[PDB]
Amino acid sequence: AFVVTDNCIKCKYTDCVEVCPVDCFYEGPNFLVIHPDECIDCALCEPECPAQAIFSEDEVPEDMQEFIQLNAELAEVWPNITEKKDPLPDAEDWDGVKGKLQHLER
Ligand code: SF4
Ligand code: F3S
Repeated sequence: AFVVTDNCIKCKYTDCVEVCPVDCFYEGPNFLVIHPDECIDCALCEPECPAQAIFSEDEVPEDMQEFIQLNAELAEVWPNITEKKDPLPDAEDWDGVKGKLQHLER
């Protein structure tokens, strides 16, 4: 499975969803997650993220390990997203800010 980590939060560019062959991204207010059962690990999304927030599960940084289980849990509750849309309004002010998990909205 590929995992969306911290830098997506409050950026949510959604470029990633274009390339997904199996449509396994699920949408929240200011973050996207990948559904781990559905992902086929084709890796096509992680060059597409502007925020470089997508990682192969086995490459998630040590200090972002929480995101693996978070993607798994929120994918079960959030709606599927299959079309790219506009980035959040202030997405590049937040692109690169560390510690954005405290801003996640359910
Ligand atoms: S690795 Fe492939 S299947 Fe998994 S979320 Fe990315 S594009 Fe979709
Ligand atoms: S910012 Fe998030 S919405 Fe997709 S393009 Fe990157 S994982």
